[PDB]
Amino acid sequence: WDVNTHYWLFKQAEKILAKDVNHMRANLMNELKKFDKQIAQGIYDADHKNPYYDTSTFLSHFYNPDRDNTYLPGFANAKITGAKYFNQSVTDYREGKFDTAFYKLGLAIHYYTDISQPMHANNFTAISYPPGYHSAYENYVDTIKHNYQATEDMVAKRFSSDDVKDWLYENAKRAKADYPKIVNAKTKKSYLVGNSEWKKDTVEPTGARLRDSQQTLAGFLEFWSKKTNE
Amino acid sequence: WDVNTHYWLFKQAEKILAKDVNHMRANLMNELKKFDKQIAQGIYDADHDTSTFLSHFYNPDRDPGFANAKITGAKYFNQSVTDYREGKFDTAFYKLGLAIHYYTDISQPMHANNFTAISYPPGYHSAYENYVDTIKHNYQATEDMVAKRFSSDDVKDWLYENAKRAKADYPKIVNAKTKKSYLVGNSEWKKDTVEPTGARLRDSQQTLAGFLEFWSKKTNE
Ligand SMILES: [Fe+3]
Ligand SMILES: [Fe+3]
Ligand SMILES: [Fe+3]
Ligand SMILES: [Fe+3]
Ligand SMILES: [Zn+2]
Repeated sequence: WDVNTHYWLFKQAEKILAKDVNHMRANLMNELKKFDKQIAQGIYDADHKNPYYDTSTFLSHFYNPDRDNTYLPGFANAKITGAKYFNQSVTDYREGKFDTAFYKLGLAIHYYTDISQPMHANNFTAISYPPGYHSAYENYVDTIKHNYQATEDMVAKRFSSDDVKDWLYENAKRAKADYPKIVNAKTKKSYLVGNSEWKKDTVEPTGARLRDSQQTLAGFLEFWSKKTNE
Repeated sequence: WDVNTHYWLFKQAEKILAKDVNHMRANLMNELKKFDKQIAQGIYDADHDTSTFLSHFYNPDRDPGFANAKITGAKYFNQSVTDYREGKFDTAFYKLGLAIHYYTDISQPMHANNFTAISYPPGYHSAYENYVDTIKHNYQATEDMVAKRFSSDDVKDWLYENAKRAKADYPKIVNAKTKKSYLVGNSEWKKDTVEPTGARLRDSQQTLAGFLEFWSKKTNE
């Protein structure tokens, strides 16, 4: 996903938690508010710094759940990297290192939301054909995400596992399922010809993907809270 | 708002002032620390006839020989400033505590709209304030907060503006849904009011920090 889609997803997920408050969510919400700056910096650092250091860090933003099986040394994908920061943040929190914990939570949020973008779940990079469509699409999403803010009917979506690796896998699987709505013969030809049909063709599937990502991120934050409270 | 929401608001406002402290604010922070007990007792004493009861309410949209919270809050604030300037610091900070009590009271929407313990449904007022007491700790001061100021040299206008902000939130606290919830005896009103309560508490902390900074400027001018 000055693009701010990742932080925006975090804010929408916070709204989903707040609108249906319960005991544990109230404690989590107070923490997320108090440590917003630390979380925001983690999101930003993964967003605007990490992808551009080399190809190892660039690859860390992608995870194809139907391919990226074995870990080749020095080539961590988004599932491995996201799980690393998530698990370290839980450990730091439980040791009382809150500032670091919430920063690393921000890092984990970036990787988890990155693979909710279908291109990131199917090895479609900025140099995949047609070159430039990846960045054009993400810039476009930034301009229209405000039409798909959290709504009253939404819920936190959870996955059935105590292991965050599986949350990352399942979030990417859902995104990959939407890849044909974003990258297809029609949108690729539209982007090459230079008309805006790809924008009209992808806006509603983008809105559904963003609204799903908000909900799975709300569940992910609740899961983070559960792990810290174990 | 042993319910301690009023003192809690003062402690949150103190945190807001402390995090953005500079040399011009530094003396006030030490004063608040040195006179915490006097301020706390001023807040506590205001909490406990008809003159004293009416004095905790101020509907800013309405016009008795009896003082409302704007008049009583301004009385103690202005006296506190005078006492400070005459060197009567123990008394100055005690009356500051009284003034803090009246100012934070009308940051509570019911107090800004004549909704008392006997207003219908009777008992909802105290049920709400007791509930707020139990959940305020989820809305403590955060680093994004600031002291909020109003454009006036007259504390009466600060009291008016604080009450107007509270009154705008009254429909979020007292409405057909919450009143029916409280009457039927389920807890739905708690779920419906928690987020507006959190927003009200966060605004009140910030306007109180501005109020303390404003008081300090008056004492040092
Ligand atoms: Fe991204
Ligand atoms: Fe991308
Ligand atoms: Fe009160
Ligand atoms: Fe009251
Ligand atoms: Zn009172």
